[PDB]
Amino acid sequence: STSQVRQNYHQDSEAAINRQINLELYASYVYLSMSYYFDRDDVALKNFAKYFLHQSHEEREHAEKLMKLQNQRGGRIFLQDIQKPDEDDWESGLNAMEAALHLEKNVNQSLLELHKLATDKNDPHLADFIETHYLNEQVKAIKELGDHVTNLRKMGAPESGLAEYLFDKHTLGD
Amino acid sequence: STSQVRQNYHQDSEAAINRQINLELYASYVYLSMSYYFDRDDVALKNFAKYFLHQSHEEREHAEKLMKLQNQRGGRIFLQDIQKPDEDDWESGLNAMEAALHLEKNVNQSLLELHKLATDKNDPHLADFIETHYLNEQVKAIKELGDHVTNLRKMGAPESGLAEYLFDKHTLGD
Amino acid sequence: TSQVRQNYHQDSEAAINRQINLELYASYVYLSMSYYFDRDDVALKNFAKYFLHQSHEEREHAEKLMKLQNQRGGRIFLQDIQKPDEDDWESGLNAMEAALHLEKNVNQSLLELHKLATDKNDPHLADFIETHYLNEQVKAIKELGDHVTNLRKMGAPESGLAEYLFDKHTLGD
Amino acid sequence: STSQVRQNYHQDSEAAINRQINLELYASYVYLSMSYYFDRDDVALKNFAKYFLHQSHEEREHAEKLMKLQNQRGGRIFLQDIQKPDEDDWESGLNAMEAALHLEKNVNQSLLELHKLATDKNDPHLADFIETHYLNEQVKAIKELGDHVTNLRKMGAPESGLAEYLFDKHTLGD
Amino acid sequence: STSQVRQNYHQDSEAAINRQINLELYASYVYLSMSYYFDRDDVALKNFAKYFLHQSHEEREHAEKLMKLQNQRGGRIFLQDIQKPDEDDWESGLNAMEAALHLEKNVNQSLLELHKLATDKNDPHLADFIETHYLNEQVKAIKELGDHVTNLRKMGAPESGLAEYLFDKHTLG
Ligand SMILES: [Fe+3]
Ligand SMILES: [Fe+3]
Ligand SMILES: [Fe+3]
Ligand SMILES: [Fe+3]
Ligand SMILES: [Fe+3]
Ligand code: NA
Ligand code: NA
Ligand code: NA
Ligand code: NA
Repeated sequence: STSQVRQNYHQDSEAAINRQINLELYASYVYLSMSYYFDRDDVALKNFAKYFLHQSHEEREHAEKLMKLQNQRGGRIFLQDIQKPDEDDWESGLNAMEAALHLEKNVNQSLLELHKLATDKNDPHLADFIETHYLNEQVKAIKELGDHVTNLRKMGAPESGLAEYLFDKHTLGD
Repeated sequence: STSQVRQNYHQDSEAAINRQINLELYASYVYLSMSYYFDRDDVALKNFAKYFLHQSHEEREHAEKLMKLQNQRGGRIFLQDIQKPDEDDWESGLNAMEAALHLEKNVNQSLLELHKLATDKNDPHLADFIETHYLNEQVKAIKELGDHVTNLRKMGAPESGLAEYLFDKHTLGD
Repeated sequence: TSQVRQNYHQDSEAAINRQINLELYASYVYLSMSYYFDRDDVALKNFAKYFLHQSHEEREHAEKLMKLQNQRGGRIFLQDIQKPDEDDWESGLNAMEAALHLEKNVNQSLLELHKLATDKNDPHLADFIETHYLNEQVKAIKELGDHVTNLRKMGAPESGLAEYLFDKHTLGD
Repeated sequence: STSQVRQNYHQDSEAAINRQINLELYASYVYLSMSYYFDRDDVALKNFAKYFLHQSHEEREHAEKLMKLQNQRGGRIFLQDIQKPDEDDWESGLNAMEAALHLEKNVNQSLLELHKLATDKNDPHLADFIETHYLNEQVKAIKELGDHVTNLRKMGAPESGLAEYLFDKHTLGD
Repeated sequence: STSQVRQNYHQDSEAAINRQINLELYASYVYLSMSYYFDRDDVALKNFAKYFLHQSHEEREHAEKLMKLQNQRGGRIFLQDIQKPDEDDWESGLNAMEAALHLEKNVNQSLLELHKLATDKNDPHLADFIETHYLNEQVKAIKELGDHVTNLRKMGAPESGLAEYLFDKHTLG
């Protein structure tokens, strides 16, 4: 019993996709936790909460789109525990943005290794899938998060509660 | 005389594109044959017929797009005979779907060999051309045909004409 | 034998199958003409579109014959689609003259298909050929004739300016 | 100090991107110069002038998009002098089209070298950026310019002053 | 030689127009470089970048209009190298606005000298061309840029990182 659709689909890549699914679900969990941190009455930054809730839902499509690809190529989904975030309390708008930047770089590095695995096993379809749906999305998220961390720092965060409040209204509100 | 637009276009690639053109026209000929088999009064599954006529028309678009690529890069089109399909009677809805799956996996492997030729000849444009217009189209066609074969087999085909008739109306007649 | 067959001779069935192959050939010839004019060293965009259109219309002519075959209880048997005689079509004028020759040979095979149909007292098959092919062939042969007349009177194929202007004013709407 | 966004971005690619920005700006300068040559009262080909002014704006966009990519990846833009075109007088429509074809083929090989650099430094994002936004746009420009010299030559240019006039209105004026 | 349209167009004016074309292209290059400096992830002032990107596109059009003027009067365009900006790093929003103020005032001084060259050479058409399309455009640019440095300085830039951020949103936004 091997899948009728399987073709040029190496098993290391199949396993790498299964790990990537867990990573994207994890990322979505991190964002879910950040968003409702900023919903706390003693944090109370509504657009920070909306911004991170949006990222969390985005990561959930990233996970589902990878699950879709596995079935398309004949792989078999095997899910694992979605490890809890490293933090329940994110201290500040700035820290959350700095933490988010770190998370997206780790997902990016696992995606770049997935692409190297695909090219090494000469699977051009999986590589093009990775280029089209993830690599440029990661570069845009990292840059945007970089832009955000720069601005919060120059406004005087995190020491300046006035800085985070104004960033919340003028950049994250739209 | 070498073409005034030719650049970084190996002659092996040129021959390969011409080989792919014939394969795509062959594929479309195979589908045209399937389409009108199900138009026979003793088969009479009109949605199977419409399904395969569409795939036949899409394959010709694939062939024409390869001819467009050949001229774009400065190569020269050379057409060959379009051998007839290996069957005149396609057995059943299920069997036709299985043949289509087998035909599409062969076309995918011919495209995957074309991709290895382009990268070995350091032709990033031809590789990107194959990735965006053919590789994922083949992965989606192979998966869909696989879906169709699973459902037909689980419904009791080709044993029970009631299965193929119902599949013809509820899946292909949407 | 088919449950629907009545008055459909076995020669008619075989002739319909041969006509199907001829129409697919015709469609292949036009496909090859079309992308010749797409070459960067020919670059006649409307000559390419005109011949691509005829190739699609020939594609459909064959399918109507395949539908007719199933309709009358005959059985489709396909054959190889032999390659065109040429890979390079030389000129707009020459391609048009080649097309003129091709449509007249298909017309001659349709005229013989009609003579077989009347001889075998198959009035439906005769009407099928008259309604969908005979006048369509007479219209194509005349139009192709008009095109070779004009290209010659404009000075083709010697005058490269002739083929450019014809491509723009006649084939460009 | 290294950028907070930089990841998998070699210093060789960064330097190559800065040169490509200069090349794209150069090309736009060549086209800007061609455009106003045909605005001269003693040449007076309004659609040649409009056509080449369009290409100049296109190339200027090619440069701006490369600058966007540089900042996205954490590189730093370094601009250089924009050398003059090698001509002030472009002689004829045919000659301008021939010069343009040569210019676009030189940009294509410069972009193709960027692609091999990106793959050698295992930068799949940079490889995909070049494939989607530049390689096929260069292949399309080369083919169109080739079409333009074939027709202009076949009509009798540049000897035939009538040829360039008719080409100017029937091809470039549509 | 000499142009069939040329009339009352001195060669100093012709040569001065050629220099002005190069100056406008320079200005457009300077603005292009400022704009993408504020696109850096360690600056990230999205509206500062758009403000300067707009200025670069306008200067480009200013250059194109002068090239059009050159042809209208029968002069001949001769292009020159577009020297690179004097800085790669523009320090701050305030600093970039102060440089732009400086850049626009020197280009204004180049246009004012072109105007006296036109009046001295009794070219009423070229004088009116400059007054109509450039002189008041420069007077408005100088006034706007002065306004921006005043507000940025009065808000406390560049020390106040919060000032440039708020200016980026409420004045340039
Ligand atoms: Fe993600
Ligand atoms: Fe295909
Ligand atoms: Fe016909
Ligand atoms: Fe370009
Ligand atoms: Fe100006
Ligand atoms: Na790729
Ligand atoms: Na009749
Ligand atoms: Na009739
Ligand atoms: Na005409």
